[PDB]
Amino acid sequence: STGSATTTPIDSLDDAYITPVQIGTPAQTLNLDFDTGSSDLWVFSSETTASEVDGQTIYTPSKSTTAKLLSGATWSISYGDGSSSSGDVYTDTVSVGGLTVTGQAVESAKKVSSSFTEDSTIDGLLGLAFSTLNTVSPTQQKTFFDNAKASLDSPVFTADLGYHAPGTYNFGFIDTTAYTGSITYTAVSTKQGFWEWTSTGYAVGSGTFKSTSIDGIADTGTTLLYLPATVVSAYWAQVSGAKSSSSVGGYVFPCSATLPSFTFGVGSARIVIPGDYIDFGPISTGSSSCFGGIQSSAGIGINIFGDVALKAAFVVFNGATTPTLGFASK
Repeated sequence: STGSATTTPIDSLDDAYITPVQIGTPAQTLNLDFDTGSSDLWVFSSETTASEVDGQTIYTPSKSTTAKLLSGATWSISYGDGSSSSGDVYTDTVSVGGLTVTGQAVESAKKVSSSFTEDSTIDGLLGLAFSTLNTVSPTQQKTFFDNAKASLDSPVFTADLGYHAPGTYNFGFIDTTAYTGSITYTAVSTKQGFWEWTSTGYAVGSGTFKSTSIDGIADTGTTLLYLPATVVSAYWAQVSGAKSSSSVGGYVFPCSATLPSFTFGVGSARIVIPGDYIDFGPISTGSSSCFGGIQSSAGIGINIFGDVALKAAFVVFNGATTPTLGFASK
């Protein structure tokens, strides 16, 4: 089997991407944030504290003939941005782009933190990291990909995120028309539950490539590119007037600037992030100070190849017995 679904930016900045997901019988379609940095499929629901729902579409398990309460199971997750959610668990039928999993754990939110409430466009998350990170207790549950894997034509999914435009998540096949040149594959460590890999270095604009190992995670659920302070300083030093602002919470730059590109290495291959991808617009409405899309990972504890990086590539998440990651230009 295979599946193919379009993923769409939630706003004009590509702050996140939503993908429609069919849950239950008859189908209830919710728009979920596909997150290769976590491993829970959770949704706003009829059980979510009413004051914490503000415009989201909810899953109502009582209206699904295939929903079953997973007795005694609870979940609770906290994300890197400080947001969180928790609740109980149903199993139900879940389909993505024509690919169907029966008995998928659907984690129903009883509580969500304010940032979730405040974002009306995201109805929940669909985790695509390794199932070892799944938070369901006392019996850990599998991700949608893990459940679908054996049935897929090939044990892979691909992320093709757009810049200010829709893109595609495919399951079970590699669309050879979706990228240019070749796909370069690179080793993954699953030791921390992430799609963790090592970039071979970077360049700033038309500058020389610096060969240096950068360990980090391919994370579709993180907006920006978070890299070591040395690398980030080298980037922003090429932008007149750029500075790190503790009050804003990172590097800012004059909105009148033309940003240089940023290249990262995948083996001997190179992925080029155009400068425009690094502009996240005014820090506040009407400001001439703009927020940068490349930020320091210092104090995160891990480097994160988030959407800023991933949307410059066609990315293969290869879930073979020994997982690997593939990157192509597009």
